[PDB]
Amino acid sequence: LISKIPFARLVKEVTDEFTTKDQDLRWQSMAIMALQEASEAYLVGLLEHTNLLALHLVPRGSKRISGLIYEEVRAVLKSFLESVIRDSVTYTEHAKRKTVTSLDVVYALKRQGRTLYGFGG
Repeated sequence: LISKIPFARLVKEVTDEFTTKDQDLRWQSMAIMALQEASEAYLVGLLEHTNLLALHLVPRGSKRISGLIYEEVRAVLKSFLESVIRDSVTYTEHAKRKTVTSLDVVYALKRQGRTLYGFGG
Protein backbone atom coordinates (compact mmCIF):
# COMPACT_ATOMS: atom_id res chain seq x y z
CA LEU A 1 0.00 0.00 0.00
CA ILE A 2 2.33 2.72 1.27
CA SER A 3 5.31 1.11 -0.47
CA LYS A 4 3.31 0.85 -3.71
CA ILE A 5 0.14 2.70 -4.79
CA PRO A 6 -1.30 1.09 -8.00
CA PHE A 7 -4.26 3.49 -8.09
CA ALA A 8 -1.98 6.51 -8.34
CA ARG A 9 -0.14 4.69 -11.10
CA LEU A 10 -3.38 3.95 -12.93
CA VAL A 11 -4.68 7.47 -12.60
CA LYS A 12 -1.29 8.81 -13.53
CA GLU A 13 -1.16 6.40 -16.46
CA VAL A 14 -4.46 7.64 -17.93
CA THR A 15 -3.48 11.19 -17.26
CA ASP A 16 0.00 10.57 -18.70
CA GLU A 17 -1.58 9.54 -21.99
CA PHE A 18 -3.40 12.84 -21.91
CA THR A 19 -0.21 14.55 -20.77
CA THR A 20 1.57 12.56 -23.46
CA LYS A 21 2.64 16.09 -24.28
CA ASP A 22 5.53 15.24 -21.95
CA GLN A 23 7.68 16.75 -24.66
CA ASP A 24 9.77 18.15 -21.82
CA LEU A 25 7.32 18.48 -18.93
CA ARG A 26 8.03 17.19 -15.46
CA TRP A 27 5.75 15.62 -12.85
CA GLN A 28 6.23 16.91 -9.32
CA SER A 29 4.99 15.11 -6.23
CA MET A 30 2.35 17.83 -6.02
CA ALA A 31 1.10 16.80 -9.44
CA ILE A 32 0.12 13.49 -7.84
CA MET A 33 -1.38 15.29 -4.88
CA ALA A 34 -3.46 17.03 -7.50
CA LEU A 35 -4.88 13.66 -8.49
CA GLN A 36 -5.86 13.11 -4.88
CA GLU A 37 -7.40 16.56 -4.68
CA ALA A 38 -9.22 15.90 -7.94
CA SER A 39 -10.83 12.64 -6.88
CA GLU A 40 -11.88 13.86 -3.45
CA ALA A 41 -12.88 17.25 -4.85
CA TYR A 42 -15.07 15.68 -7.48
CA LEU A 43 -16.69 13.55 -4.81
CA VAL A 44 -17.34 16.39 -2.41
CA GLY A 45 -18.84 18.21 -5.34
CA LEU A 46 -20.93 15.15 -6.22
CA LEU A 47 -21.93 14.52 -2.63
CA GLU A 48 -22.75 18.15 -2.05
CA HIS A 49 -24.53 18.21 -5.41
CA THR A 50 -26.57 15.15 -4.42
CA ASN A 51 -27.44 16.84 -1.13
CA LEU A 52 -29.34 19.64 -2.85
CA LEU A 53 -31.47 17.13 -4.72
CA ALA A 54 -32.49 15.97 -1.29
CA LEU A 55 -34.18 19.35 -0.77
CA HIS A 56 -37.13 18.36 -2.97
CA LEU A 57 -35.87 15.50 -5.16
CA VAL A 58 -35.22 11.87 -4.24
CA PRO A 59 -32.15 10.31 -5.97
CA ARG A 60 -32.69 6.76 -7.23
CA GLY A 61 -30.16 4.96 -5.04
CA SER A 62 -31.52 1.61 -6.21
CA LYS A 63 -31.10 0.39 -9.80
CA ARG A 64 -28.11 2.63 -10.50
CA ILE A 65 -28.57 2.25 -14.25
CA SER A 66 -28.22 5.48 -16.19
CA GLY A 67 -25.32 5.51 -18.62
CA LEU A 68 -23.17 3.82 -16.01
CA ILE A 69 -22.32 6.28 -13.27
CA TYR A 70 -18.82 4.87 -13.13
CA GLU A 71 -18.43 5.41 -16.88
CA GLU A 72 -19.74 8.96 -16.52
CA VAL A 73 -17.55 9.77 -13.57
CA ARG A 74 -14.57 8.36 -15.40
CA ALA A 75 -15.30 10.08 -18.68
CA VAL A 76 -16.10 13.22 -16.78
CA LEU A 77 -12.81 12.99 -14.93
CA LYS A 78 -11.14 12.36 -18.21
CA SER A 79 -12.59 15.59 -19.50
CA PHE A 80 -11.31 17.33 -16.39
CA LEU A 81 -7.86 15.79 -16.66
CA GLU A 82 -7.69 16.43 -20.41
CA SER A 83 -8.73 20.03 -19.93
CA VAL A 84 -6.29 20.27 -17.06
CA ILE A 85 -3.43 19.33 -19.35
CA ARG A 86 -4.59 21.90 -21.83
CA ASP A 87 -4.79 24.48 -19.08
CA SER A 88 -1.59 23.25 -17.50
CA VAL A 89 0.45 23.26 -20.63
CA THR A 90 -1.10 26.61 -21.30
CA TYR A 91 -0.14 28.10 -17.94
CA THR A 92 3.19 26.34 -17.98
CA GLU A 93 3.81 27.46 -21.51
CA HIS A 94 2.60 30.87 -20.42
CA ALA A 95 5.41 30.64 -17.94
CA LYS A 96 7.45 28.81 -20.60
CA ARG A 97 7.65 26.15 -17.94
CA LYS A 98 7.78 22.42 -18.36
CA THR A 99 6.29 20.96 -15.19
CA VAL A 100 2.94 19.81 -13.77
CA THR A 101 2.00 21.23 -10.36
CA SER A 102 -1.04 20.84 -8.15
CA LEU A 103 -1.10 24.59 -8.24
CA ASP A 104 -1.77 24.76 -11.94
CA VAL A 105 -4.35 22.08 -11.38
CA VAL A 106 -5.91 24.28 -8.75
CA TYR A 107 -5.83 27.17 -11.19
CA ALA A 108 -7.55 24.91 -13.69
CA LEU A 109 -10.12 23.93 -11.06
CA LYS A 110 -10.68 27.57 -10.17
CA ARG A 111 -11.66 28.48 -13.72
CA GLN A 112 -13.58 25.26 -13.89
CA GLY A 113 -15.98 27.05 -11.56
CA ARG A 114 -14.42 26.19 -8.19
CA THR A 115 -13.86 28.57 -5.29
CA LEU A 116 -16.36 30.81 -7.05
CA TYR A 117 -13.76 33.49 -6.42
CA GLY A 118 -15.72 33.91 -3.18
CA PHE A 119 -18.69 35.34 -5.07
CA GLY A 120 -20.93 32.65 -3.60
CA GLY A 121 -21.40 33.54 0.03
